[PDB]
Amino acid sequence: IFKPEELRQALMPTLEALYRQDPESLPFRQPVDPQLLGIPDYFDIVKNPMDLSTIKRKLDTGQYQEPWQYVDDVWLMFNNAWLYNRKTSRVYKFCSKLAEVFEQEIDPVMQSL
Ligand SMILES: COc1ccn2c(C(C)=O)cc(C(=O)Nc3cccc(-c4cnn(C)c4)c3F)c2c1
Repeated sequence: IFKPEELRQALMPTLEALYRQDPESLPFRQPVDPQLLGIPDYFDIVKNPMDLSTIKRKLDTGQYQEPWQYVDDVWLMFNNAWLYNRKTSRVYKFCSKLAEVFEQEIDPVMQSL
């Protein structure tokens, strides 16, 4: 049992750290519209889409009752971009940097909960 405001307080700074990354977070700030991006085969590969705005809205309303529910949403977001994008692409590289950032922020947060 974590009460919702404690979870928000502990985890929100970890989402803030990602969101503030410029230019790396930009492709992750909103859902991927595959037709407007000219990538009409996106949902045939990526089965469960996730992005920072979805993660923020769920965290804002208290949908995450356990820390693991939040960590898993963030790794789903990362894993989706690593799957669809080539290892030599701008987007792939942006993804990995964000993850490096996330791991620094998240480790101590999990160690003291
Ligand atoms: C980092 O420094 C600044 C300084 C000022 N702004 C402002 C405004 C309007 O002044 C919006 C933003 C801002 O970044 N808004 C925002 C919010 C969500 C998504 C984007 C965005 C832009 N391109 N993409 C792909 C996503 C976006 F630009 C911003 C950032």
